Amino acid sequence: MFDPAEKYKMDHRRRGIALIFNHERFFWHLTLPERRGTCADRDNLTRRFSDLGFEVKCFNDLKAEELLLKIHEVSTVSHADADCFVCVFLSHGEGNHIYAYDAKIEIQTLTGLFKGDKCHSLVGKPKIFIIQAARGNQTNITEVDAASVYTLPAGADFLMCYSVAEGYYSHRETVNGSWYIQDLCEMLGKYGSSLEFTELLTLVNRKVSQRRVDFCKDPSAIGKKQVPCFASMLTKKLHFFPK
Amino acid sequence: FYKREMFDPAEKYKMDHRRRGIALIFNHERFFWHLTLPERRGTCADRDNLTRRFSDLGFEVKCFNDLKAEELLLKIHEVSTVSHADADCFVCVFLSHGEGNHIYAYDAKIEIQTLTGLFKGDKCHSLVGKPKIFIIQAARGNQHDVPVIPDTNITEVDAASVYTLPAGADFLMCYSVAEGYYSHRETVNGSWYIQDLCEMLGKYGSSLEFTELLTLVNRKVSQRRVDFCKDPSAIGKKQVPCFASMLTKKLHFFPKS
Repeated sequence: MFDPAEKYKMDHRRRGIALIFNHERFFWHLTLPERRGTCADRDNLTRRFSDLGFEVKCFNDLKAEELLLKIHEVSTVSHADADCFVCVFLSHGEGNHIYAYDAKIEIQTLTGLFKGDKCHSLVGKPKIFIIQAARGNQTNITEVDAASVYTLPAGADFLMCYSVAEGYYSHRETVNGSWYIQDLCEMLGKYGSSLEFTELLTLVNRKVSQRRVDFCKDPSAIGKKQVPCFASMLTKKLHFFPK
Repeated sequence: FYKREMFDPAEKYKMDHRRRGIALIFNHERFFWHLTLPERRGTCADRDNLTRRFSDLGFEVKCFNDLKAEELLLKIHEVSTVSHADADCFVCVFLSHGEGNHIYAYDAKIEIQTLTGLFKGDKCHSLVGKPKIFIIQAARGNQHDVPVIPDTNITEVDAASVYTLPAGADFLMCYSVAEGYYSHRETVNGSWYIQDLCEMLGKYGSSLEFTELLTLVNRKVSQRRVDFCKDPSAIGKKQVPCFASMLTKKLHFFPKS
């Protein structure tokens, strides 16, 4: 019988794995600026997801090959005992690509590793990608980057979450971290274990979009609004109730 | 509370206005021969289905069939320049073929961003902070017809071709199909996506949070299979819809007082 309020079964032994790929520096040949404040983001995300029951694993400044290797490895182990899978990318990006330390990687090749055919044990389970990546511009300072990464979906039961949409600007405080991640972690901390996750993501939309850009320490950044977005191909309601 | 103040996890868009708003439907069944695009039989069923559903939700529905690009732009520019001060929200539906950032009018294609850009910010002040909902049934027209000018229920299968992009704060962009998948349309019953959308609207539209309803449509469509026995090039051409939300509050269509 069709249930209008059906929920993903979050009954399994483990919540699941949460991967964080953190990129603060890039090979000089790429000519990309450092991302000060990204370590605050990584730490913030680690605490939130960990409190949600996730097994969190972080990797700092991996080369492209090492990154592919690691995520392929994760995609080929069994997730039969897990509720879901989370993957977070903290870097710069361009169009369909995100930057590793030495080269860029296609987002689709990363998400494709978890598509039903390649990862049977995640079939029918939420696969959540959180992407903080924009165009690298070539005390607590706020750095403003233009949106650059296409806010695309990824397949059934995938949820793709983006820090910023085309036409808007991503912000990152060198001490406090990224606007998007801060607001995301805040909402996770307060409401993560009760609220339906796309409703929580909507709160993050509101929170970030309301951050005022009329008076900036840097007059260059005045009026450069930030609005996030998410592209959902989930098929059920997603909650992270305490296990 | 006794009165309200600070950040509320359950804040809803105010759906308190005199009118629900306008719902535009742009319906395209045929195309100028030079575009070499196939007809879209079944789209009129889609148009009628959507009209009854949105009308029951209180929308003022206006349909336009097979408009040329210039006429289309003119009409949507006209809607974007009137006052929506007495409206809760705005809905715009495209039923056509498309490619990348483009949707096809009768004689040419139009960039989606130029369409949505008309309702951004102070370009349309009276819709600022209000849900602006675009529903797009558009994919790649199978082009095994000629660049010359020339009753049963068949299911047509089209590859996803339109980028599933977002559009600005308080915009919700709804797509029949995502990249890598296929859109289906029955020549009599209409599009898989629109049928399931309309069925969920009818049954749940007037109480369910609209993105939660869209998620129901994701599940419904993703679970459909074509009859093998029956015509079977369609095996394994799965359809999975998606929506890109930049909404900032919960969206409901409770019956208006």
